[PDB]
Amino acid sequence: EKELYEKWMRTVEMLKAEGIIRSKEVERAFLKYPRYLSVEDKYKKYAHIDEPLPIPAGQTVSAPHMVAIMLEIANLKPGMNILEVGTGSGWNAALISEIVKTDVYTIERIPELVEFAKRNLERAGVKNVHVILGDGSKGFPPKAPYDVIIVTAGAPKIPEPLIEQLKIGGKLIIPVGSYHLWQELLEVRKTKDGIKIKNHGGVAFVPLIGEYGWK
Ligand SMILES: Nc1ncnc2c1ncn2[C@@H]1O[C@H](CSCC[C@H](N)C(=O)O)[C@@H](O)[C@H]1O
Repeated sequence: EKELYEKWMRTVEMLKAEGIIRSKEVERAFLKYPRYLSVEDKYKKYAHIDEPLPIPAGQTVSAPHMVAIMLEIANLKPGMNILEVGTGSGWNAALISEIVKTDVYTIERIPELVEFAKRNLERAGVKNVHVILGDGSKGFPPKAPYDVIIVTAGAPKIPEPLIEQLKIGGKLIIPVGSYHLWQELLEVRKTKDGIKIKNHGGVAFVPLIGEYGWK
């Protein structure tokens, strides 16, 4: 337990040593919410390994380095208004909430995982993460617009609702590819001069299933 945390500190140290965690905000978030808080008991022994792990309903919690990479691209600041698409275990939303110090909205399409994530967040003492059941390829209009939208399921294209719900100046981080399971990680900046995309290399996420995702 203390032992699980000691193994996690080694993971965080490694991620910093390797240049993956590059900011004190992401380091501190990782140290506050170790991944073992977000997985079922049988997987806690591997939560410190930099690999994806199963969660219920056939989904996965992402590998620690991928979560770190996406948080560092997001360049999160206190008071930002963030939407996560694909809550899963709730781990990434917990981390986002530790950096932004305010309400975080996260949407999940599978009821079993809405419940799993809510239980994990509560047990960990988190209050500012708000998990919503629904189709996050439609975003979440009630709290739009957002500073950053972080999508943790792969889409066939950039969903227009997620561009419409970004503040000008904001960014969308999303895996896109013509395979359901194999994508390119895109950073989509809605800038005053138009959409600017930085392609951040190959990734493997579960599919984004919904009206503006995969059927
Ligand atoms: N249209 C949709 N809206 C919301 N969630 C979706 C979605 N399509 C797929 N998902 C969900 O995206 C999730 C990605 S899970 C990735 C890990 C997650 N961010 C965590 O911190 O654990 C899966 O649970 C999947 O059910």
